[PDB]
Amino acid sequence: SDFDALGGRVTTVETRVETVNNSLTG
Amino acid sequence: SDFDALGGRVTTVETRVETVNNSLTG
Repeated sequence: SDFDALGGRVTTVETRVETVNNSLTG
Repeated sequence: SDFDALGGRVTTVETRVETVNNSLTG
């Protein structure tokens, strides 16, 4: 249905968590 | 269907990632 945008948001958050972790670890 | 709660959880995670990033950056 319309939860394709939900999947996109989930992917964005998945990448954002890793980005935050990597920047803070650096 | 019942994935409204899943959307709410996704929103909570979206806010939580930013909160963690901001606290740790501070």
